[PDB]
Amino acid sequence: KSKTEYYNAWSEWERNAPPGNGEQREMAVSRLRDCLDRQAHELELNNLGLSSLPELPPHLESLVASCNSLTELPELPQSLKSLLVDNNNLKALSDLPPLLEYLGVSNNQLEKLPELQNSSFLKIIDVDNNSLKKLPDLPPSLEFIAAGNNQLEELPELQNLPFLTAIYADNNSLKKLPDLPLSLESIVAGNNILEELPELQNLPFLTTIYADNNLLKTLPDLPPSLEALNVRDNYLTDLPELPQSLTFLDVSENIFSGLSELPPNLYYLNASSNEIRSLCDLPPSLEELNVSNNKLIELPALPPRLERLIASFNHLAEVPELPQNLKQLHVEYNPLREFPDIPESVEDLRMNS
Amino acid sequence: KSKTEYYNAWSEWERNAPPGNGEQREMAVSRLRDCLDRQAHELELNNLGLSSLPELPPHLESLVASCNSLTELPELPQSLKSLLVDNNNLKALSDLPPLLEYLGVSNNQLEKLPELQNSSFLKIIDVDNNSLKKLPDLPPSLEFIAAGNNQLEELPELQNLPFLTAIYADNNSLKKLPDLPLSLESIVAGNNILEELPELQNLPFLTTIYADNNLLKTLPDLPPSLEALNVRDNYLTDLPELPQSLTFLDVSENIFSGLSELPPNLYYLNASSNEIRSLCDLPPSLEELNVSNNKLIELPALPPRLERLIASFNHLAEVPELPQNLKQLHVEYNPLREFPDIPESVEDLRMNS
Amino acid sequence: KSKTEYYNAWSEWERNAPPGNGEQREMAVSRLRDCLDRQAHELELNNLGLSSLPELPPHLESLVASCNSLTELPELPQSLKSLLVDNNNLKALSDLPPLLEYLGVSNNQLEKLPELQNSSFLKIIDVDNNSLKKLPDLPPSLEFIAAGNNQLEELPELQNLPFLTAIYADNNSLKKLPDLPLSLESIVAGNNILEELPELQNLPFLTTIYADNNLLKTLPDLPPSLEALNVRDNYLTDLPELPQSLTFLDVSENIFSGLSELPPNLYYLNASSNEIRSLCDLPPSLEELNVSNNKLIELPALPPRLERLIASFNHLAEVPELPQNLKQLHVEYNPLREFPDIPESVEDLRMNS
Amino acid sequence: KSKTEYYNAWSEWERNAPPGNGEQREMAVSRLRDCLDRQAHELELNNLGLSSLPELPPHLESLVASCNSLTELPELPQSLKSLLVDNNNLKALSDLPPLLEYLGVSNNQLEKLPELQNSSFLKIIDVDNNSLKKLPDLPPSLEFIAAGNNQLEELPELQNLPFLTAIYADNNSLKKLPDLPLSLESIVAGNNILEELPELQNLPFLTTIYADNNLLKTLPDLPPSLEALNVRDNYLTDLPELPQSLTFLDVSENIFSGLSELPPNLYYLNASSNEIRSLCDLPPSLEELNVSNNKLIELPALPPRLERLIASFNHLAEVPELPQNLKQLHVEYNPLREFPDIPESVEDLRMNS
Ligand SMILES: [Ca+2]
Ligand SMILES: [Ca+2]
Ligand SMILES: [Ca+2]
Ligand SMILES: [Ca+2]
Ligand SMILES: [Ca+2]
Ligand SMILES: [Ca+2]
Ligand SMILES: [Ca+2]
Ligand SMILES: [Ca+2]
Ligand SMILES: [Ca+2]
Ligand SMILES: [Ca+2]
Ligand SMILES: [Ca+2]
Ligand SMILES: [Ca+2]
Ligand SMILES: [Ca+2]
Ligand SMILES: [Ca+2]
Ligand SMILES: [Ca+2]
Ligand SMILES: [Ca+2]
Ligand SMILES: [Ca+2]
Ligand SMILES: [Ca+2]
Ligand SMILES: [Ca+2]
Ligand SMILES: [Ca+2]
Repeated sequence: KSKTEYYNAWSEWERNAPPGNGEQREMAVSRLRDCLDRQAHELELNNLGLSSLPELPPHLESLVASCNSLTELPELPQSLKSLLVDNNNLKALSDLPPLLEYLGVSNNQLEKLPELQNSSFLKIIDVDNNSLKKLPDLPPSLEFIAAGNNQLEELPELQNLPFLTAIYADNNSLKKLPDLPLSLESIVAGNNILEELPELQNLPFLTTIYADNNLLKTLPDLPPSLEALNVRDNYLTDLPELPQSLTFLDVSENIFSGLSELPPNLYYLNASSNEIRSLCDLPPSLEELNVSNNKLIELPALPPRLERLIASFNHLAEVPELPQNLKQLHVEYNPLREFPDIPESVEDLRMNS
Repeated sequence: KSKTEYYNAWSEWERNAPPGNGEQREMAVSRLRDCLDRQAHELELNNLGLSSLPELPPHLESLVASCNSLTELPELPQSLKSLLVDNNNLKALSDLPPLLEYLGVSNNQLEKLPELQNSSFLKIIDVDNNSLKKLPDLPPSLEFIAAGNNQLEELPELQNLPFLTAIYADNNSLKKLPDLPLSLESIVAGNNILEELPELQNLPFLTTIYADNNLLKTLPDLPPSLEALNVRDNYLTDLPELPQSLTFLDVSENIFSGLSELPPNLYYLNASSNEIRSLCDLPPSLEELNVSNNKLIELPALPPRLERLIASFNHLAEVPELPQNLKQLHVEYNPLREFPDIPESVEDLRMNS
Repeated sequence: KSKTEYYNAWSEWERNAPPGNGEQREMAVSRLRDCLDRQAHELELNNLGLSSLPELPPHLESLVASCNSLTELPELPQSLKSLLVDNNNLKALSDLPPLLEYLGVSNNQLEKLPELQNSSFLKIIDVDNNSLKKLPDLPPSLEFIAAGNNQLEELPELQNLPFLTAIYADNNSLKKLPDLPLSLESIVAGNNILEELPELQNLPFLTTIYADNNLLKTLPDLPPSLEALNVRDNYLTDLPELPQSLTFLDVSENIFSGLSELPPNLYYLNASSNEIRSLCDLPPSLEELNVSNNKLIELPALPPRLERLIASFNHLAEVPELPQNLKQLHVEYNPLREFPDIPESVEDLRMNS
Repeated sequence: KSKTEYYNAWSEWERNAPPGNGEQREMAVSRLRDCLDRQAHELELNNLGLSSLPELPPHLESLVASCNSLTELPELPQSLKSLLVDNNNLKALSDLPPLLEYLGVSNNQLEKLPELQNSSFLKIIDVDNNSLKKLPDLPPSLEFIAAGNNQLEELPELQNLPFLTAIYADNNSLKKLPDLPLSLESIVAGNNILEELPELQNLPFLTTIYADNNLLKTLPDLPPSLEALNVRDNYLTDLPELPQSLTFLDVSENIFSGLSELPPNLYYLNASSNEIRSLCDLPPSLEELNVSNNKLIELPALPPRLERLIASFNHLAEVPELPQNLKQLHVEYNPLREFPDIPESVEDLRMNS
């Protein structure tokens, strides 16, 4: 097609803008034209309220039409490497362009996804916030898949994905997670109905695990290099040995009656809303301690690195001597006989006896 | 009717309890019987999930059937002095029992009220939270009427009610309030669309005025003995001379660029969310000062009686020396160069630089 | 003393009002005089910012000096039956007037209480919010004692108090509660460090138990006529058989993986923040169901009496058909495939997918 | 220096790690060594709790030592182009390295900054959240300066900064802003004490203006291509003609009695907490309308593009027909005679009558 044909196709599309629907087709056409004229790789029509897209520039490699009202996508060029149409009303996707590297279709109404396993270059799949009941098998090229906030009852096999480093499958109805790929560096699967996590100890690169809001009673042996573990709101009474690489630990809303050990390099500990009666010594690396809403009548010595202390809703008669770099002290609702001396560093303070 | 007839009428009513509707007719019948047997003045069937009431004990003087699913009321005895059926699904009321002194029908679906002006003993009318578009003229005996949260566009004439001491007509669509009765001690008419308040200065007994959330640009001369004035969220830039009897003042969410004067006996001042750049000296009587969300770069000397200081969301570099009985200090979000010394009395503290 | 001596003593006291401390001694003197002149039983000097009280009218039976800055109390008349000086700075109390029936000294700085067991008429002791480390033994006349928010590590023996019907000892450091008196109708001891509750099954009149925020792992057999049980935030996985008299149940923040049974007349159930995976059928009497923040993928049929449904933060794909009298629906943060039909009765709605 | 000297200097520094202070000098040394060995341009020692840094690798171009407890910085290489030491305890900075392009020292305790005007390559200055009372004159190379949350009473001259495109000077005590540079694309100066904004109409590139929380009574003629205007919490009753480029408008907490006009391409309008009695027609481009807490008894037709409608705390009897792509409906606290039909698109709903 000649530019004129595109221009006219686009102007026609523009004229067809549903009156009053605030569709910014003029801007879109302008983007389309510029894209066509510049022979630009990417076309960005974000937040233009487009209820549809006209034919796309012929050699578009990247279609960014996020935040529109697209219920359908125009045919995608075989040159398309990146499709970012998150926040649209897409209920379906045509088979992916052979060169698709990035599939950004989060916040849509996708009921199902087209086959993905044959997408030799599909590295990122973001189908987060859709109505996916199932995910097609994933392409070996998959490095990242966000399929959170869907209605997935199962995830396709993942262990054989050589490059899958990040999985977001939170807010689904996963009862189990498939065995994880050795390459996995991160898995966010909170708010599912995971009875248990798959084996994790053999995941040397898994550094982030979010399995909060699940039905976990125990955690498997953790990834040896786990750095962030969020299992907030589960039924954990204990934690397996914690990788010393763990710097972020959220075991809030579990049923810990205490924390016997904390990783030596933990920066963040959120153990709020457990039944923590006592905290083991805190690692000097600890910067944020949230043990809010527990049954602590006493906090252990606060690490001098502690910047955020949230120990509100506990039975503290006293807050230990505050570290001099403490930025935040939320010890609200504690039978504090007196407020602790507040370091000048404290910027955020909340205390209530 | 004999007790047996009542018992049986009641047992029949009990048996007619919609299955599964959790109606506690058995308890109700038990109450009914006890009432009948004891010849008790009052029958209390609160929160029994009753979708209806059977015939009431013959000489019931007080019917308390609050929190049920009554869509209709059984015929009320001519001996009824008190009708408390708040929180029901009453869409209408039969003409009131001649001796009705208390009409408690708040939280119902009353579309209209039966004539009230001829209720020689109607002292309290609580039709709050209903679907009243209008209130019938009020009985001279009216001492209290709560008709708030209705769809009243007007209130009936009130100035001629010799004993009306309290009017709750907040949350209605009143554009104006009728002239108020000399007897009025309190008027709560916030959340209406009052363009102005009626003359108030000639209301020697009016001690409480709630005209918050209206369309007030100014307040009339206030009741000389006004004690509580809540005109929160209006378009006030100024206040008329404040009665020295004023102990409670809420002028929050108005457009005060400052407060030049405060009643000498003010206990509570909520001037939050105005554009207060400066506060006049605070009366030593002040116990609670809420000037949160203003444009104060400085607070005046805090009265030693001050117990609650909410000056958060201001431009305070410093919080003045805190009074020794200060219980609450919320100065969160102020460019505080430093937190003020916190009196040991402070139980509730919130500071954020 | 002659009135003049009192007047002058009072005027002298008035003149001694610390300048600027907002003490309303003039009003106090006015109250004092009126009390003296009227020979009134009660003297009410509430919220007058009084840092002290002058000699009290000679035959005062009731001293109400709540909300002042009293650090000391003037000698109390032997005729004093009621002492209400809550919200003051009292650190100590002289031995109680022999006729003291009501000891209202909540919100003070009482470090200790004078002997109470010999107060033949002491019926109500409110020493809530003080700095009591211990409570003196209680008088057999004690019907009500609120000693909550203190530093009590133990409560005096209570089982022998024939008329003790209400105990508020929440917010203390009670590890155990003494055996409860047969007369006990209510015990509020939340926010203590109760490892367990004392035997309760032999308390036929105990209808209210608040043992929230403690260290309860189990509850003893409950008072047979228990009506309200709040054991919010404890370590409960199970509940003993629930008295059918139970209408209020708060087992939120415990470790329930489910609720197998609910009292047949339960009006209120707060089981939020547990690990509830399933709810047993709800009693048709249920008006408020709060199972917010659980692991419910499904709610049981909602009782038609249900007025408040808080099932937010769960894994609900669907909210069951809403009862027609539902006033509140908070099902925010649930993977709801769709919002349920909202009954016209719903006044308070919050949904978030 | 030889690597060994650096290694040893670093190991010595490491050994000097204050015991128990959680300083991760080992990791730092590891980073230092790797940096030295790799001859890397950048050294990243973020969040290592370092109370000090040892001598830096000799040809470091970028020092990233954010989130540490640095109170002092080691001598910076003349090769340093980027200094990112935000979130430290730096009270002073030595004269900047001649090649400094990025000065990231936000969240420190800088009382003053070294001369900056002679930093020929200083493009980004981030001294946000410090204790700067004044900013040295800025270098002509300055493209971005964030000096927000300081104690600036004045900003240095800016109009002559040819490349200054972004100024963050919010949360200071600026009474006035210097004339703005033609190059300015964004100015965030909310929470100052700006009596007025400088002339803006001659700023063709100024697309973002945040002057919220100031003392603005009026806005100057706006930058012709202004896209985002946040003047939340000011004393605005009117707005100058709004650039049609305006897509983001926050005039919340001002004193608008209404909005007569809205930019045709406005996506976001936050006019909450004004005294808006009526809204002009909404541009079809409007995606978010927040007129919460106003005095609206009626909302205008909702643009079909509207995704977020926050009209809570108003006097709405009815919510206009909701657009089919509405994602959020917060109309809580409105005397709604009935809830509007909720489009299936609504994911976030809050209604309260
Ligand atoms: Ca045009
Ligand atoms: Ca969704
Ligand atoms: Ca270990
Ligand atoms: Ca707990
Ligand atoms: Ca708790
Ligand atoms: Ca029975
Ligand atoms: Ca209502
Ligand atoms: Ca005056
Ligand atoms: Ca303001
Ligand atoms: Ca503000
Ligand atoms: Ca006087
Ligand atoms: Ca206390
Ligand atoms: Ca049972
Ligand atoms: Ca849970
Ligand atoms: Ca949860
Ligand atoms: Ca090591
Ligand atoms: Ca700061
Ligand atoms: Ca115009
Ligand atoms: Ca307003
Ligand atoms: Ca309002």
